[PDB]
Amino acid sequence: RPSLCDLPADSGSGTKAEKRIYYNSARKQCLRFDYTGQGGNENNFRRTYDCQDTCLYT
Repeated sequence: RPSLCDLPADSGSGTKAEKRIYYNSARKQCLRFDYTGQGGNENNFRRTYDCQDTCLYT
């Protein structure tokens, strides 16, 4: 798996309230989180499809 898949969920440094998906390595699932729109990390996907393609099905 890419190393970004092991990064923690990170809501970022902004004040927006946006739906994103993160890979939860311990659960082997792409899960929902709230993102503030800036200052996150790479474990941050708009679609479940992209998180699964990148992190689950490697």
